[PDB]
Amino acid sequence: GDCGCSGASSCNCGSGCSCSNCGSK
Repeated sequence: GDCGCSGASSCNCGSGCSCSNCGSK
């Protein structure tokens, strides 16, 4: 639920998150 993404509006979805910044490797 967003919580670690310093970008993507905090989109740390990790899984669903698409963009790389949204959740690097």
